[PDB]
Amino acid sequence: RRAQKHRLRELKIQVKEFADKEEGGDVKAVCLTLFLLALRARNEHRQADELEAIMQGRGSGLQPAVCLAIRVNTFLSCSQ
DNA sequence: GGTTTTTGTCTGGCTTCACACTTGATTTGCATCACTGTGCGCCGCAGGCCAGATCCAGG
Repeated sequence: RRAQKHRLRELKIQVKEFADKEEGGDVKAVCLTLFLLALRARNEHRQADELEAIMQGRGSGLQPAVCLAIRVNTFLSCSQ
């Protein structure tokens, strides 16, 4: 991670200086969207669907109201 | 009408994914069976062993 800062510590400046001009400065989703379109150019369409399902909390993860319904409706105590 | 956005196009060509079928060969889903519990209370009990108070009939 520290060397992924050391190798991208100029392109990181490029993406934060383009983020404020193109949309306004939203640093997460612009590189997310570049990663989606990079999978499009790399031609994986199911993998990007798993990506957006994760980033909507669907393909795994289990949004915590559903886990609450599972912990409640099967008589599971909190320790179990 | 401008201004930027929002979608459309191109054809040649690249990878990427679905399907044509079939016969087992699994794996996965769902009914089916005869039942459960929540429908009310209360306190010392049960089982057994033994020293000691009753007792009751024969000498």
